[PDB]
Amino acid sequence: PQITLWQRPLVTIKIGGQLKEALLDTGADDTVLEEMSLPGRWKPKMIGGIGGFIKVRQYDQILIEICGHKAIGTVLVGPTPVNIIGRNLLTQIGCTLNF
Amino acid sequence: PQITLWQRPLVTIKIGGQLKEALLDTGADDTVLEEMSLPGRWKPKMIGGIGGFIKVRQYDQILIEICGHKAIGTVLVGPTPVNIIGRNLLTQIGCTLNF
Ligand SMILES: COC(=O)N[C@H](C(=O)N[C@@H](Cc1ccccc1)[C@@H](O)CN(Cc1ccc(-c2ccccn2)cc1)NC(=O)[C@@H](NC(=O)OC)C(C)(C)C)C(C)(C)C
Repeated sequence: PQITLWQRPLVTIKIGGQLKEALLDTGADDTVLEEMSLPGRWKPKMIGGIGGFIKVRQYDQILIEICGHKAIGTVLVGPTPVNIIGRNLLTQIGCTLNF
Repeated sequence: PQITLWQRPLVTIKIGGQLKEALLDTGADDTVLEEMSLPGRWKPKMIGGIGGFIKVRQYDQILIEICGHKAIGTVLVGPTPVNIIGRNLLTQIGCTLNF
């Protein structure tokens, strides 16, 4: 699909058997989700944004369906104000910027 | 141009007679730049991100040339770790997301 930016580029995703809406974020190296429940193990990690740094849980090889496209990658979970789909996953679903 | 996301989508921009590199950021409602010198008046404003919030100067009707395309909009200036080109400007240069 082609998406214009007059509004937030929100997409529906399916992860850990649950449905959520997430922002397609070209300015995000990583994918960050708000507190939700995920199976398996993780490693502590910290990441930075505007405003400072937040502490997250890191989960590798996680399946995610973004607007019907599957992808497996690292997903971070924590105190983010909004669910974010980062470049690590955008590349897998063939997402591109155009102008 | 079309742009893949294997790398951070950086572009050269011309603003306030100066050259900068900036990130095309679909996850940004606003355009925010590192401390720089701009002419005119502004106002104090606050904006939020992943680690919290930063205070910035707001400038309306600022001319920016992004990868050779011209746009006039609000540009914020302050303590951001990286120059960000937000949707308020992305829409003006006809930038889309595709997959
Ligand atoms: C290498 O660092 C990163 O990749 N930081 C990524 C990040 O923060 N990206 C920012 C741009 C950025 C990159 C590198 C260093 C610092 C900042 C954006 O791509 C995505 N983003 C993600 C984001 C979106 C909403 C919010 C938010 C926060 C508090 C309250 C409401 N919304 C926070 C972060 N947006 C914002 O912070 C924007 N906020 C915004 O549009 O607010 C509506 C700004 C910019 C205009 C301030 C993540 C932490 C998400 C991975």
